[PDB]
Amino acid sequence: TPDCVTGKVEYTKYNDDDTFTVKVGDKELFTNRWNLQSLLLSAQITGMTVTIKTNACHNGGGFSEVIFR
Amino acid sequence: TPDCVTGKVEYTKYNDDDTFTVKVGDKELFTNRWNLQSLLLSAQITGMTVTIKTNACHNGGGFSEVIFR
Amino acid sequence: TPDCVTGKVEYTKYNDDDTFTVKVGDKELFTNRWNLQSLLLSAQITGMTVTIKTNACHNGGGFSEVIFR
Amino acid sequence: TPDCVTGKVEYTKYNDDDTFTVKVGDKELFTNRWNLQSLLLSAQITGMTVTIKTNACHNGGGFSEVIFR
Amino acid sequence: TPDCVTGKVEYTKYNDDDTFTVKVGDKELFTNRWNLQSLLLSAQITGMTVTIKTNACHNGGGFSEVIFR
Amino acid sequence: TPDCVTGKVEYTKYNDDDTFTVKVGDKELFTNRWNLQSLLLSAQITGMTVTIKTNACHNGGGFSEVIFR
Amino acid sequence: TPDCVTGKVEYTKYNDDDTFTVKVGDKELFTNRWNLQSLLLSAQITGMTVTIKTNACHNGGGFSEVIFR
Amino acid sequence: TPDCVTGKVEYTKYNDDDTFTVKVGDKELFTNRWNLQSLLLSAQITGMTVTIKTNACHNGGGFSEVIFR
Amino acid sequence: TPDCVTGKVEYTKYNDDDTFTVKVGDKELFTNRWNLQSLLLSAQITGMTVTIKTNACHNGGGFSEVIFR
Amino acid sequence: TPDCVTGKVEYTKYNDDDTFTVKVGDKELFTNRWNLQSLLLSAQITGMTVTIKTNACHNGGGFSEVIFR
Ligand SMILES: CCNC(=O)OCCNC(=O)OCCO[C@H]1[C@H](O[C@H]2[C@H](O)[C@@H](O)[C@H](O)O[C@@H]2CO)O[C@H](CO)[C@H](O[C@H]2O[C@H](CO)[C@H](O)[C@H](O)[C@H]2O)[C@@H]1O
Ligand SMILES: CCNC(=O)OCCNC(=O)OCCO[C@H]1[C@H](O[C@H]2[C@H](O)[C@@H](O)[C@H](O)O[C@@H]2CO)O[C@H](CO)[C@H](O[C@H]2O[C@H](CO)[C@H](O)[C@H](O)[C@H]2O)[C@@H]1O
Ligand SMILES: CCNC(=O)OCCNC(=O)OCCO[C@H]1[C@H](O[C@H]2[C@H](O)[C@@H](O)[C@H](O)O[C@@H]2CO)O[C@H](CO)[C@H](O[C@H]2O[C@H](CO)[C@H](O)[C@H](O)[C@H]2O)[C@@H]1O
Ligand SMILES: CCNC(=O)OCCNC(=O)OCCO[C@H]1[C@H](O[C@H]2[C@H](O)[C@@H](O)[C@H](O)O[C@@H]2CO)O[C@H](CO)[C@H](O[C@H]2O[C@H](CO)[C@H](O)[C@H](O)[C@H]2O)[C@@H]1O
Ligand SMILES: CCNC(=O)OCCNC(=O)OCCO[C@H]1[C@H](O[C@H]2[C@H](O)[C@@H](O)[C@H](O)O[C@@H]2CO)O[C@H](CO)[C@H](O[C@H]2O[C@H](CO)[C@H](O)[C@H](O)[C@H]2O)[C@@H]1O
Ligand SMILES: CCNC(=O)OCCNC(=O)OCCO[C@H]1[C@H](O[C@H]2[C@H](O)[C@@H](O)[C@H](O)O[C@@H]2CO)O[C@H](CO)[C@H](O[C@H]2O[C@H](CO)[C@H](O)[C@H](O)[C@H]2O)[C@@H]1O
Ligand SMILES: CCNC(=O)OCCNC(=O)OCCO[C@H]1[C@H](O[C@H]2[C@H](O)[C@@H](O)[C@H](O)O[C@@H]2CO)O[C@H](CO)[C@H](O[C@H]2O[C@H](CO)[C@H](O)[C@H](O)[C@H]2O)[C@@H]1O
Ligand SMILES: CCNC(=O)OCCNC(=O)OCCO[C@H]1[C@H](O[C@H]2[C@H](O)[C@@H](O)[C@H](O)O[C@@H]2CO)O[C@H](CO)[C@H](O[C@H]2O[C@H](CO)[C@H](O)[C@H](O)[C@H]2O)[C@@H]1O
Ligand SMILES: CCNC(=O)OCCNC(=O)OCCO[C@H]1[C@H](O[C@H]2[C@H](O)[C@@H](O)[C@H](O)O[C@@H]2CO)O[C@H](CO)[C@H](O[C@H]2O[C@H](CO)[C@H](O)[C@H](O)[C@H]2O)[C@@H]1O
Ligand SMILES: CCNC(=O)OCCNC(=O)OCCO[C@H]1[C@H](O[C@H]2[C@H](O)[C@@H](O)[C@H](O)O[C@@H]2CO)O[C@H](CO)[C@H](O[C@H]2O[C@H](CO)[C@H](O)[C@H](O)[C@H]2O)[C@@H]1O
Repeated sequence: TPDCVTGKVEYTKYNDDDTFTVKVGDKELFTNRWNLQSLLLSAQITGMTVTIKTNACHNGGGFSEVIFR
Repeated sequence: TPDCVTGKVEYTKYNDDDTFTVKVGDKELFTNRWNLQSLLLSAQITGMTVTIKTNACHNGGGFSEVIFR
Repeated sequence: TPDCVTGKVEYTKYNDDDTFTVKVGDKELFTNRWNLQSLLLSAQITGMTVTIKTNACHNGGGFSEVIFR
Repeated sequence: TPDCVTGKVEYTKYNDDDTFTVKVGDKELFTNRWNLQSLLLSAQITGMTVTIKTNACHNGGGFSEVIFR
Repeated sequence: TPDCVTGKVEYTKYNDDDTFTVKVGDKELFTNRWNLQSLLLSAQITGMTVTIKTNACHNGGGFSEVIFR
Repeated sequence: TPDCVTGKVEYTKYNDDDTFTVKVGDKELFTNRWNLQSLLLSAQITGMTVTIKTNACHNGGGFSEVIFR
Repeated sequence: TPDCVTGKVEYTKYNDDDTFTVKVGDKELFTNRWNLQSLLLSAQITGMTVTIKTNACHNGGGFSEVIFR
Repeated sequence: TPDCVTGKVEYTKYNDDDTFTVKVGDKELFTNRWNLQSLLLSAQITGMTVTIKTNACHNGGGFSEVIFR
Repeated sequence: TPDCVTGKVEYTKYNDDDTFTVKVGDKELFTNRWNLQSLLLSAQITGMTVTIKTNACHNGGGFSEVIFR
Repeated sequence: TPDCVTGKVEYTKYNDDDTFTVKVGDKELFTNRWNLQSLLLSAQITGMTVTIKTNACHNGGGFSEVIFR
């Protein structure tokens, strides 16, 4: 899967349908994987650099693959 | 969903029915989403600014949408 | 539910029946709510002030309501 | 010295003259005590509730007394 | 249940059968309680003093009771 | 020097004369040692148990000796 | 099970099939144990030294045993 | 003083002349204020959003004013 | 300088003469280096393993060399 | 100044002459800058990746320039 955006987490959002949205770089993306909710908030809280990989690389696109550095 | 309150978490409360209450700004609101319990306590512990979005924007009103900054 | 004790968590204990015991102020109380186990240890670790509300306000009494400040 | 404001630290600012500004509640106040710079940032980072005591309780007023809870 | 060992967590280990091993003092003990896995790692990470209570107080013995201080 | 109070830090206060006040157990004590200011706030933030040793064991009394556990 | 690699976690990755990949030393390894996802991210965040034990000690190999120091 | 850049700290650098460099947004700026060295590293470590204010808003420019949010 | 003790910090103590005492393993040792006071408390708070090197390897002996792992 | 080593901090050491030694990658290097002592321990504690720049790129060599990521 190709890299979409790399950077620090600007903000995260819990959605009404239980999905989770994250804003990294200039993209707002969402994921339906429940395990990723606490992992991404932890990366936000500790200033980690994350790389999100997805073919739906556009605002509102979904993802499941993330690299935490 | 419209913004209701934005601010730091003043306190949180675990309820007898397993719901979770949060006090942000001048509103006390609750949520029945289990995943949000640890996320909101983490935001409280790290001084994050949260925005709660809900149509029931009054004391005792419920919510499911939160932005963590 | 009336306030029972307010203070910092002195210690916590995982029990053989999977319940969790907490010592706050001069009372040792237990809870059978699984979600509260990590929330109370987090409050212990970060020096939070907690208020436990219960009608069984005596050593060995149970509770489910807690306010985290 | 009378209480001026109580609340969580909204933001802090390092000034050109080496003083430190803090925004708590609806007041922006500054202090010239060097030691308080790291203590206030730590309170900001850990979501502590602080009470600033000063007779110059107005925007731009200075202070030296702070209670950390 | 009698005290077995008291001290800081030296190391922890995730086992192939999903049990968790902990080394406290001069004993290596394991537990099959899933909830204790994150609680013990948190105690390890924050330098907490733990007391493990078990009748199988020998290397390889199991436990379920732990006091976190 | 005899033990005065043992417990968790309830609150700390920076004073106008640059001394630091701490409330542990039922005593409010102060210290004029600059180094202790960040050490005591760190103990407050991490829920450490501290023992303050002083012959002036009364409200307003001073101290310089502290054990961090 | 023999030791494969010992060192600090260089990065972690959540995969599309819900497995988790970790880079320690010169090896990229994955695990299908859900519990290990938050434990390994916590070790990454706190600079812990980990030892991964596996017979598939090569890039892409899987593991279930980890020692956290 | 006008805002120059707002964002998360991408990296920091200790220089041979004892000044400190920070990369925020698309600018690499330095400061000669010793107190700011630990404050900026703490903001980096906790993922804070900072605004640097300076008239020398270009790579290599210096600053002394920072807002920590 | 030969190794004296290796282990986790059991407790630390600020002394009346401004020296700092640490208990590691079965030895209580002190140091007069001011910089080491916050470094050792940080190692205590984060459960680090420290090795103290000193020729005065006995209770009450002094040291200046410490390895933090 | 050319890069010497990049990696996570393996261990740090306080020396008898008040200098500070750090082991990154395959090199043990020291610095005489007092400010860097707490900054490097913080990077060790939070698993940061550091790049040390120095012309004395060999065991025992000194440095003053470090990039914290
Ligand atoms: C676990 C089962 N998944 C599930 O139910 O997902 C439904 C939600 N997905 C969704 O709305 O899918 C819409 C298309 O977008 C996903 C995109 O799909 C690609 C596909 O892989 C390519 O083969 C195709 O050529 O193009 C489409 C459109 O771009 O794949 C992305 C990953 O690269 C995202 O999928 C991933 O993230 C979602 C949301 O979290 C699910 O988890 C997917 O399973 C995961 O693969 C886009 O959503
Ligand atoms: C999926 C599980 N939902 C469920 O069982 O929720 C029952 C709890 N709901 C509740 O008490 O509902 C009372 C009405 O309040 C919710 C409010 O509803 C709006 C509605 O969306 C509008 O269309 C309508 O015009 O007005 C009503 C009243 O204002 O919507 C809020 C969000 O905007 C809250 O709902 C949200 O939060 C609750 C509690 O956490 C549930 O999670 C809902 O699913 C979530 O949408 C008010 O509770
Ligand atoms: C929802 C599942 N509950 C369940 O299985 O609870 C079993 C463990 N409960 C138990 O031992 O209860 C014994 C009585 O003690 C509880 C006490 O009950 C009060 C009651 O509310 C009053 O109306 C009555 O006049 O007096 C009794 C006895 O004092 O209520 C307490 C709260 O105020 C505690 O209950 C709470 O905590 C337990 C354990 O965590 C359960 O979670 C309860 O559901 C919760 O309400 C006392 O245990
Ligand atoms: C360490 C010596 N202090 C010094 O150099 O302070 C100079 C900066 N002070 C300043 O600008 O003072 C201007 C007046 O404002 C201070 C205010 O003063 C009150 C005074 O308390 C009353 O008794 C008087 O009736 O009215 C004046 C005017 O309001 O006192 C405040 C505290 O209550 C503030 O002082 C405190 O904070 C400053 C800045 O950090 C200094 O640290 C002072 O020493 C400290 O007392 C107002 O600044
Ligand atoms: C949840 C149900 N438990 C279960 O499936 O446990 C199986 C794993 N247990 C195990 O291997 O038990 C073997 C015996 O060792 C346990 C020991 O048992 C004592 C017993 O308490 C005495 O009364 C008896 O006289 O002697 C036996 C033999 O020593 O008890 C220990 C506690 O004191 C340990 O049990 C505890 O820990 C295990 C593993 O985590 C289980 O959780 C047990 O439920 C828990 O009680 C020894 O394992
Ligand atoms: C090294 C600089 N010391 C200095 O300037 O101290 C001035 C502030 N001290 C002060 O107000 O002292 C008043 C008396 O109180 C101290 C108390 O003194 C005992 C004394 O040790 C006994 O021998 C005597 O019998 O009784 C008196 C009064 O009870 O000693 C306390 C410790 O046991 C406190 O002193 C300590 O704390 C202060 C303030 O932080 C200084 O740091 C002292 O140096 C330190 O020893 C009481 O303040
Ligand atoms: C929980 C049940 N496990 C399961 O469903 O695992 C499927 C994932 N396994 C996998 O792909 O297995 C492929 C072979 O690699 C594993 C390796 O297996 C060795 C085996 O131990 C030797 O006895 C044999 O001679 O050679 C094979 C080939 O290498 O064993 C490793 C551990 O030493 C790894 O297994 C472990 O990790 C995986 C992934 O997390 C599973 O959890 C296994 O259960 C666990 O044992 C290699 O994956
Ligand atoms: C504490 C005394 N300061 C001192 O010794 O600083 C020497 C380092 N200064 C430096 O190299 O100055 C070069 C010019 O750049 C500073 C810039 O200056 C502007 C000035 O504000 C305008 O009025 C003028 O028209 O143009 C000049 C040229 O740009 O001002 C910046 C702030 O807006 C920076 O200064 C600040 O940061 C430096 C380095 O940390 C010092 O701390 C300054 O005191 C501080 O004001 C540019 O460095
Ligand atoms: C630079 C400031 N030094 C100073 O003022 O130190 C006075 C405190 N020293 C002290 O009490 O010395 C008592 C003897 O104990 C130190 C011990 O000394 C060795 C010596 O190095 C050997 O050459 C000799 O053969 O035996 C003596 C006795 O064992 O050395 C120890 C380290 O190996 C300790 O010294 C270190 O720690 C102290 C206290 O922190 C000072 O920092 C010393 O500078 C430091 O070297 C014993 O205290
Ligand atoms: C602040 C004053 N510095 C001071 O007193 O430093 C004395 C300790 N330095 C030392 O032992 O120097 C020995 C040579 O090693 C340093 C090395 O020097 C280079 C030099 O820059 C080149 O121009 C020359 O061609 O080769 C020599 C040898 O390689 O420079 C290094 C930086 O690249 C190190 O210096 C840096 O670190 C030390 C220790 O912390 C001091 O802080 C230096 O000031 C700092 O520049 C080597 O130590």
